[PDB]
Amino acid sequence: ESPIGVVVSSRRNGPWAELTLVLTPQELDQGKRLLLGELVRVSSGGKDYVGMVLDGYYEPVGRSDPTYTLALAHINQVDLEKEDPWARKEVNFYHHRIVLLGRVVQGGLFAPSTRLLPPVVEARVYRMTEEELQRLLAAYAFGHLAYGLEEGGEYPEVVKEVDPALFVGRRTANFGKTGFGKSNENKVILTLLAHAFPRVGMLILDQNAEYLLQTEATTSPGLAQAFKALGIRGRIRFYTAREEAWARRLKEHLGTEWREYVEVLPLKVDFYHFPELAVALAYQRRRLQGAEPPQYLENAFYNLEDWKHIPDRMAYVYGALRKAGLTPRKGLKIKYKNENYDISEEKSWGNLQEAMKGGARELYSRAKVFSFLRAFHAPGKEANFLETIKEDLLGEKTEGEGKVVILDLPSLGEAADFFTLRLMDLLFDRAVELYGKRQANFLVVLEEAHNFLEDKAGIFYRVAKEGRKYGIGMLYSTQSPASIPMEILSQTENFLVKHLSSEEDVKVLKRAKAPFAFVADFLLSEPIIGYSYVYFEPYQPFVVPLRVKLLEHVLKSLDS
Amino acid sequence: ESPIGVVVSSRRNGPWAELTLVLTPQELDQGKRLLLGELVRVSSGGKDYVGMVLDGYYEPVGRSDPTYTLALAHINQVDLEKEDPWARKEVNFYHHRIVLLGRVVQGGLFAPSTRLLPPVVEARVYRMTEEELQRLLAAEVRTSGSVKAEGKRRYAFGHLAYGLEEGGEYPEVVKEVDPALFVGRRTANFGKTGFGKSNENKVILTLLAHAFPRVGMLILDQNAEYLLQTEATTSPGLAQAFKALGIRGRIRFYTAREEAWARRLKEHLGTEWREYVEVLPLKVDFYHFPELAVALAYQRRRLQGAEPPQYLENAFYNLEDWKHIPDRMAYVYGALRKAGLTPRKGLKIKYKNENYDISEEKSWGNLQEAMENNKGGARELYSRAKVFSFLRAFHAPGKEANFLETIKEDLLGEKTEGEGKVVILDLPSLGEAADFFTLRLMDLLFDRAVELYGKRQANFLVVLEEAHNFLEDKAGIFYRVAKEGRKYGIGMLYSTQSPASIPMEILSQTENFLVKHLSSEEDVKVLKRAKAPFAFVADFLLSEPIIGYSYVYFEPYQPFVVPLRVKLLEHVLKSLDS
DNA sequence: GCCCTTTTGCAA
DNA sequence: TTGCAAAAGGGC
Ligand SMILES: Nc1ncnc2c1ncn2[C@@H]1O[C@H](COP(=O)(O)OP(=O)(O)NP(=O)(O)O)[C@@H](O)[C@H]1O
Repeated sequence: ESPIGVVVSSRRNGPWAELTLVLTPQELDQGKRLLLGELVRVSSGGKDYVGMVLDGYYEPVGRSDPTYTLALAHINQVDLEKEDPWARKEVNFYHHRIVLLGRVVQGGLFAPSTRLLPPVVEARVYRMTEEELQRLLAAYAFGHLAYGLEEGGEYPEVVKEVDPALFVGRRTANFGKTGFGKSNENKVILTLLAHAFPRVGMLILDQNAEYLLQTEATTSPGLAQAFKALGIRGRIRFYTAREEAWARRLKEHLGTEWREYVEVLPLKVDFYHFPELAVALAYQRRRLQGAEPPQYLENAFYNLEDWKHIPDRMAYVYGALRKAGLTPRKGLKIKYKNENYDISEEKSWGNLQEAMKGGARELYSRAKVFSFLRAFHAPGKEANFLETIKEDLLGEKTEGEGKVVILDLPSLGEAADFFTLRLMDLLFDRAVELYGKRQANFLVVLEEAHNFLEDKAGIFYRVAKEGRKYGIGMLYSTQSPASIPMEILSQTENFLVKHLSSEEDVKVLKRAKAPFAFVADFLLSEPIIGYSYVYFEPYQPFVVPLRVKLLEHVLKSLDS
Repeated sequence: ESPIGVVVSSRRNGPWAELTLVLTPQELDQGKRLLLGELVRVSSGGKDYVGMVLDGYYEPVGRSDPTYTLALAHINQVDLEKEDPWARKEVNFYHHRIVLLGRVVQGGLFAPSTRLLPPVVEARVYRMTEEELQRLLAAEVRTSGSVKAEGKRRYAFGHLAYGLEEGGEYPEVVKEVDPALFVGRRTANFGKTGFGKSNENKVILTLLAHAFPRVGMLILDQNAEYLLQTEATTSPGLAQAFKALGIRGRIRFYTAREEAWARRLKEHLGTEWREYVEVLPLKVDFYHFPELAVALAYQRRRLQGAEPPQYLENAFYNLEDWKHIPDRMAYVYGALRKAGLTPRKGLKIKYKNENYDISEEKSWGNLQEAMENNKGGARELYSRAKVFSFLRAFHAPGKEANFLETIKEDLLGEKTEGEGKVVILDLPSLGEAADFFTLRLMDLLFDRAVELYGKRQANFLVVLEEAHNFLEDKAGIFYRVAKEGRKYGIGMLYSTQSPASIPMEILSQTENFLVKHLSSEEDVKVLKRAKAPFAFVADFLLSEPIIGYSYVYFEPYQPFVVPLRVKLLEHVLKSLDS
């Protein structure tokens, strides 16, 4: 209820205003202290500012020689707190430096910095109450305010809550050394969003096989286990090429009713049912590559729909698929001229090949251009998982349904990169096509993003630049700010930063966002696991230190 | 009418003169404060100078220990406002640093900086009044001993402001701009996304349209925000502004979603929207324009390297002569049909002396039979028809428009010369071909503009978004336009959001600058290097993310950079409506 | 990483 | 017989 110290000086140091505070022997003897990085209230001219404690140093006050006095007391062996109160009362001062960050105005908005420097005689500094801190953070907890690991510097009641307005339609970056909590942070945010706001969809690109089932003691549990614990049914769609191994695994950990929580789907299709899909994939593979699809590929890409009415034209497409190595289902009848062959049988295949046009004959001749499709082909599938995912995420059925689509990238081997690029392109094109009718309203979860946001001409770069218009959020983790382009870093809205050991990383971070210049020293020298610095635009344009929650504790606590 | 404080020191710090001001306890207790960046009047030796407040700090005055005094007062709960006047009067001081920018002489001439250093005993500092600020914002550099121009009409662009501080806004002090500044010159609109770029771009375009009705515009609308109000805000677009001002028959909107855009135009402008905007398609019918198809197929190979094939190179140069020979043109039409383009229903091709209808399969088969059962390069073109398949994306039957030629006529036509048209291009609807078509259109517009040098000036303004994407390439048409377009009367207004990515050659020769909040350090550093006057606002621009707050600088005769809160289009329309 | 150089088929 | 495409290795 009273000022902590006395303000004795103030100035403008660069783009910020700073002031000097002095703590007296009485206040120090009452146990009053100020922690570095602590948030305080500054009253000046009838206006309230938020301030941060930056520095602290000892300096003599008045006419005194603290060194001589203390050395003499030590030499003569006098207990300074019991024999010489007046000697103890002339050296027990302490100095602090406080920077003004801005002030809260009108409807919770933040006015940054200031043009008015406060005179010393009329400036006061106050300890901030939990109600004030709660208002500061607010205008399903994910973390709570903390200062380092000091006792008394923890505020379990001051929390930052998850809210779809914070994440959907906006870009979030998750940085930190390996082993410090990026994946746990992501999973806690996603579980809270799924539990509290069930109309938000997620597209998780799982490259390490950890976001569905995770039983080893090296990470937090998976989303399937979290959803089973919280009683969330029928919201996970898992795509994989190991649909039998994963089905076996799910039954040991989710029990006999695992199908109520997870739906396993294959990443394989029958290309004798989707020749247009085969041709489109072969055509797009080269655009995603350097450049210049061939003329015989553009011709097919544009005219295969026309060809479908001509059995002679379609016979050459099926022959190209069969010659590239794709296995047909037993009893597949191909009609040529005035005869029907069974390509599944070697004798009929040879007969038709010997017995065998708008550009389809060139496609048949250059059949080895389809061999890569054999990484996706499986006879008897007839699914088109690309379209299946498209209506999972952007289907008109939703208008708010909630769909967590998890892609098991490793199972695809060396086709995963091409598959990811193609799927992202399709989803973004559909989202653009639906503009003005419905919003996408889903979040792309992207780990090790430095492999996706490198080239400016990439679909992921384009999504990061233009997803806010169409309602697509992005949440990307990289372990190192220096791995991300500065153009993306500067345009990112939300930041969640754990410990970074390198000076270059913190320099890049503060070069991207100025307010991050006040925590670089803490980041460099405090390796604490699960301790985050969070920054949100435009309502919390300043860094706040949060202690993040374990997913196990969150699950055990949300049952109440 | 009294000095704010007392001047205690003066010197020169580099290319500028500076002085030190002290605010005493009596002034500080009356509420007198100086804001950072505020402009003040400095009187010295009978001359008046303009100064700006740069810094502020606390320093002891005389013999006194403020720390000990204030600590002793604090430990006794002494209120240094009603209890210890003597203790308060010994510590209540404050220091400020003020730079001398120049002075106003004669009839508004601005003399920059000064060779005289004011002595400290007779120098006085005064808070500037609104009338003085109004007269100061109108001063500019002039030759010498000459009379002021007495130029054309001027319009309010924004009003003076000093951040977000209370008492820092001066709604009666407005910066008036002559729209001719934007005609034939380069304008840079830097800033973060969502901070006012679109509003000020629309204000500039509306002022140009109202003041100079003979100047045309070519807007490459990437975000689709210049025609109507987007479904995220309610700021009127160019079409609604032109309806409000009663400007008729000037907007030509090219798009591939004519039905949706016509529905929106109806719902927003009423039932007479056709009197204000004309909607045209972006798709061509290549049976009406086989020369366009041949040119596209020929130039696609060239722009990617390697010599084009002989048959394509021959067709490019001889298709106009082939038009008089139906037997030779039938092969071109057959090549298009084989490539797969869809003909308009009822199309007829005359081969030999027989008339066929390629829109029907039986007739098409008959024509194919007759064609094979050396007419220049036409037969070689027909044999290799698969070179035209890529046109299926750009083709639509029954158009007979050729937007590429229509836009060139609109912008550089003799009949349409005068009362310049406002062409707006809906780039998103083009999909992947947007950049290709934009570059082609700009090239074929620059060529015609250079050709017409002597008979008629180009006289149109190019509106480009995310300009760092196109201005990076020094071999590009947009870089060439930025460098050379002034000679042919072609202006450029570009917004980037990342000035560091724009070459210093372009930055140094830009005339108009409007800068909003910039998050990155490199962007601000490049700005300071490019223009010296932007050195006094670098700290503000980096740490003050304020929406609608801009720093403006118009070359070459503006003294210093002016911070403004810019007027909204809604209010500008009312102002022009009175 | 990118820009020549070759064998091979399809045509007319 | 030669021009044109298309895939692939080699030189820079
Ligand atoms: N908030 C937390 N509180 C306590 N321990 C935590 C917290 N977050 C993470 N941990 C511990 O850190 C371990 C690894 O967490 P993890 O989420 O995998 O970090 P990470 O950033 O993803 N490492 P990596 O993905 O390899 O770069 C967990 O198994 C926990 O023991």
